[PDB]
Amino acid sequence: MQEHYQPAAIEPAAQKKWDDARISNVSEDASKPKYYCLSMFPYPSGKLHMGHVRNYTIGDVLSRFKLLNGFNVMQPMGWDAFGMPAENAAMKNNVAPAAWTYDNIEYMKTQLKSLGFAVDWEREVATCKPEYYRWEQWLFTKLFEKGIVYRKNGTVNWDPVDQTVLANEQVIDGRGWRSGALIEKREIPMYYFKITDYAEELLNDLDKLEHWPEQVKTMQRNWIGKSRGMTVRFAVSDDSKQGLEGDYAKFLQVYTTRPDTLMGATYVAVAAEHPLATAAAADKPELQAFIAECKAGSVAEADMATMEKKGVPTGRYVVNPLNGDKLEVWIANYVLWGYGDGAVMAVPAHDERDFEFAAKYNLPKKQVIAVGDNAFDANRWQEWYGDKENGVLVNSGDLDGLDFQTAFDAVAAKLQSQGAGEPKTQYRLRDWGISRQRYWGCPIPIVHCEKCGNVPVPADQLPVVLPENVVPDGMGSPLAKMPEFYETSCPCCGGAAKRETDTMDTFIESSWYFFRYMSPKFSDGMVSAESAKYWGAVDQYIGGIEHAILHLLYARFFTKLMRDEGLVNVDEPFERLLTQGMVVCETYYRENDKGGKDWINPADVELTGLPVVISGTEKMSKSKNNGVDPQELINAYGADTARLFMMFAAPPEQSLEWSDSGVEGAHRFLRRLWRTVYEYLKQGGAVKAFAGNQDGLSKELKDLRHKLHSTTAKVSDDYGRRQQFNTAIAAVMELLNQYDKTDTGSEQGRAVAQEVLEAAVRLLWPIVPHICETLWSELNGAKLWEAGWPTVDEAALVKSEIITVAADIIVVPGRLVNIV
Ligand SMILES: CC(C)C[C@H](N)C(=O)NS(=O)(=O)OC[C@H]1O[C@@H](n2ccc(N)nc2=O)[C@H](O)[C@@H]1O
Ligand SMILES: [Mg+2]
Ligand SMILES: [Zn+2]
Repeated sequence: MQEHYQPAAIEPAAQKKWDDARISNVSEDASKPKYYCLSMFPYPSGKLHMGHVRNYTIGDVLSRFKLLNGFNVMQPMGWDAFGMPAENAAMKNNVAPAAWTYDNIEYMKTQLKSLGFAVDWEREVATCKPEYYRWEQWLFTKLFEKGIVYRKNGTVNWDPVDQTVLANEQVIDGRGWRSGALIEKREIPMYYFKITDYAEELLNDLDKLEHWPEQVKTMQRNWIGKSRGMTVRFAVSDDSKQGLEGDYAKFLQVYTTRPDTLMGATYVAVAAEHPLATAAAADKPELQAFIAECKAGSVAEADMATMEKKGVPTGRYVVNPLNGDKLEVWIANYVLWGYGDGAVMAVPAHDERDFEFAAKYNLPKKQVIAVGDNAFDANRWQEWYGDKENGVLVNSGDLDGLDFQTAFDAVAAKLQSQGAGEPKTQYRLRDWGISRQRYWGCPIPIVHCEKCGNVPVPADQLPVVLPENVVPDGMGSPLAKMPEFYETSCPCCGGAAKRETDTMDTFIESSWYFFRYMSPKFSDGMVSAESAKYWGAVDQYIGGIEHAILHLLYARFFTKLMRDEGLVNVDEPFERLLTQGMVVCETYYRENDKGGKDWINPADVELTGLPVVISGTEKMSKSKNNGVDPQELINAYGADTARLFMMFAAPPEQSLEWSDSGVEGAHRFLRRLWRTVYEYLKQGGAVKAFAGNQDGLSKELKDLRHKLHSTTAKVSDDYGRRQQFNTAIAAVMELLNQYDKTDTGSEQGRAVAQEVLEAAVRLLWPIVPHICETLWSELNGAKLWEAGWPTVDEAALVKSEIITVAADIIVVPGRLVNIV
């Protein structure tokens, strides 16, 4: 054992020792309890980020903890490899996205290996390989036959300068993000998953997930957005039927979740595309213009409520079926065609959006709900205006006095008795559109034939291979310009036919990769039956909150689809979910000649030519050029320091501030750990660790054993139960502090010192395995992973007794107890 801690010496040896042992290469071992720990696999975009290292260290702590506890742990890693970045690099550097993707995969793989993650690299998948994506093409074809996947026209944002389709997130005031040209809205046929057939299932099964953070579950419920409401029909007034045809000339139909307030309706609102808007706009240019601007909008869902609500009166009227009052129809920009009837009623007194809209336009507000003795002011919204549970009806004639549910059913009955309405269940959830007009993605296994239609590719013929010898240009997705790809024969009649050239939403790869890891070389299905039965579901999933809605929903959806096909036998893919925090860092800048700021990367500054300006701390990103390269942290200090800093700086959910002093402190503590073992061995070598009856130990050594087995209990509860790793590390530091202040020089003192150190290096092994593996080998000759996780010695927690009273009519505890 050298005197000085040199991580570049020991970290490669430990990694080779673990790999030669095949500790992380696992099989379907029925004689060991399985544990599947999974971190959200990365985009291979070149280099690991510091947040990558935080995520995968967290995964590795939990994985190593269960390993030391005797679990057969699978911790797989792979590459979410399709997507836009490789096409961007291919337009920048003039290389093939596949060449760029694979070179990044190899580099990032070395990075992960140098960090010592206990990963089964024999289960590695790369989603851009045909061996992977053939199976999602296969699932596509099966669902297409059942109609769960279907084709229908949708509207897209066509950028006419860049010559490709843009998401709403890439449209800024109607203009493409890069080009700057006005977007065109175009209707093209695309493919959809009928995820709405699974709405109630995906909502209800959320209640099974007792170990999910409740905010993730709440976000999923709000996204599915089930509600139980009422269809209500408002008869069109005789004076308003001009230009209307069909049922639109008879009535305006609306959906509402608050039919108990229908006596409170003071106007109604329709979508820009509603027939009443069309009929009203026919002789009114201002309505025509209002409709045009609504159609030309690109309000993304995540911004829908941040949009300013606007409308225009149409001059048409409808009749409330309950009280007969005539309501003017307004066209409103917040009423969305395709969500239900594309038309709503408005009750300004008991709906905040209606309150704000009515206040802007001085539309009337009519109270029909009362709560307690609260004051109703028609000018100031109050939160009790929208209370359902604790409200009573007023100004509603027959319905006065009723609560929410009873008035609901009474309104239902009144409407049904007139044939003017009926109860109705709705979902905000939209079907999942998966067509992308992109090259670097999984081809859609459909062939178009003029006689046979859209036909799925036979399974015998899958994969439809994406040709990798392609360099995107900047004038359409290449596939549409490659007859060598799309020209083919019809698999049903053999005639002249064309392959679909759109590719799949890349969320699709990430919706089932956790099952592929169970048998990533299985050539006869998505996942082998024997492996799916053994591994079951993911026990622990770790990933960022940015994937808590879409990706998790899609993964849960795919799991039920695969279950329904008989490929798996679980309802839910992920049992426990941990959301790790972002990583932040200072920013630096220097003003430029044009009155702006040029952002300086922290690696290119000298702290304390001419200096730059220190600025505000935010998430590491290419936005303000403030990303700290994890590889430089590894080269300077070793993987163990990097791992420790990230786990000590902050609890997992909290954002982690980059800290140069924090890194140095992490390294100093690893130095201290090394010196403590070295000095313990330099005095008189290793001994058998203390065990058994501790009667006759001195108080000082009993107190060290108390602190020791207390620390083991604390750290076990922190790894397993609370998943708070920073407090586990400080608890081991406190143990070493007490050891430092204990004379352990006697025969019994050495035996207790051995016990302390053998436990400490095992307790820290999931955090810093390279140095602990090395120190454990100097202290004990058994395999660390065979010694296993430290066990708590309950006797070491028994305090000495002191009638006689244990350490847990006057009466003073521990001096007397005057019976008076
Ligand atoms: C399951 C699929 C949909 C995952 C998808 N490939 C993805 O997000 N890939 S990824 O490469 O973007 O990130 C992988 C993981 O690492 C975290 N990360 C990353 C970078 C960073 N600077 N800080 C972080 O915390 C990020 O939140 C995520 O949990
Ligand atoms: Mg349960
Ligand atoms: Zn045909």
